[PDB]
Amino acid sequence: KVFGRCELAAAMKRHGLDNYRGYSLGNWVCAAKFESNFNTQATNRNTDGSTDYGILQINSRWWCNDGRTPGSRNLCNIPCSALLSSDITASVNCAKKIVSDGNGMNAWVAWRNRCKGTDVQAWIRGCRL
Ligand SMILES: [Cl-]
Ligand SMILES: [Cl-]
Ligand SMILES: [Cl-]
Ligand SMILES: [Yb+3]
Ligand SMILES: [Yb+3]
Ligand SMILES: [Yb+3]
Repeated sequence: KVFGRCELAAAMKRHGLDNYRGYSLGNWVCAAKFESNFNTQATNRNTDGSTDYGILQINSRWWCNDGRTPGSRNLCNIPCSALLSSDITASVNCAKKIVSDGNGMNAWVAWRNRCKGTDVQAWIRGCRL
């Protein structure tokens, strides 16, 4: 599923990401934009041989199981394919764990490089919430 900007903001809010670990909704929407372009089906191979899955590009080395990533820990206890669903519950649940790991949203390098410190409120501008 390719979400609209405000549609995803609404879905993230409904699943409790708004201000989760202190990160406003716009931070999460901005992260999703640059990680997946709001596309739940996004997958991208990493240089270490792991793969990133879903709207928040969650990796198969630490977080989900894809069956092809040596060293897999599957800390979210989910198949990586569940992170591709039109329902974002699995991605959200796992992102809550990731952002709690100690470095906050810096765990998403695209967030650090492209969202951190910017006017992230712009991402939810005009949305009914
Ligand atoms: Cl957009
Ligand atoms: Cl915001
Ligand atoms: Cl933090
Ligand atoms: Yb990546
Ligand atoms: Yb860690
Ligand atoms: Yb409201």
